[PDB]
Amino acid sequence: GHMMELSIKRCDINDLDQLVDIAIETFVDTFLPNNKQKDIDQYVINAFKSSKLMDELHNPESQFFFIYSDEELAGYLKVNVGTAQTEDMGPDSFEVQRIYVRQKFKRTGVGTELMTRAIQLAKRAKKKQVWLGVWEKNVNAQKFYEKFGFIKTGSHKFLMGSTPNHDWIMTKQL
Repeated sequence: GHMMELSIKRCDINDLDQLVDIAIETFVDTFLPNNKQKDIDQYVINAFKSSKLMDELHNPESQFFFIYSDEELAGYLKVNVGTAQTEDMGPDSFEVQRIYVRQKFKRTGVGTELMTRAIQLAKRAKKKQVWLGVWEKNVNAQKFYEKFGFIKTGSHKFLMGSTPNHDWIMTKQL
């Protein structure tokens, strides 16, 4: 096609099947390098169940976004505010809970566009900081967030099957 620009969309319940599919695909791709598929499966079978993501799609303090590259789905983003945050960071905070780019679109600026939009949304929502959890072994993501001015401010355990994983908490104030 002739569409070089990326386009953003807010997901609705008719995107559920597509959301489930990309959520699983990108999660496995991210964690399979250093986690067993058996452990990834147990995380997926609870977090990305269709009924589970349906309720999250109905949470008005959360929002899912799809990003398209020449009319093909290239990644997705989930943000939380208020009581939808996975940690109680308070009324002035804005969580990026999920931010993923499909493999075939990596290294083409899709992730930077998603995060740039996430920060725009936080500003419009009058929030004072953006925060997120990043696996301590996902050094590429760490460097990605660091170029946006995120800084490690703590940690948080992340259970994947029977294996305890450790997320960094990274924060960008503004």
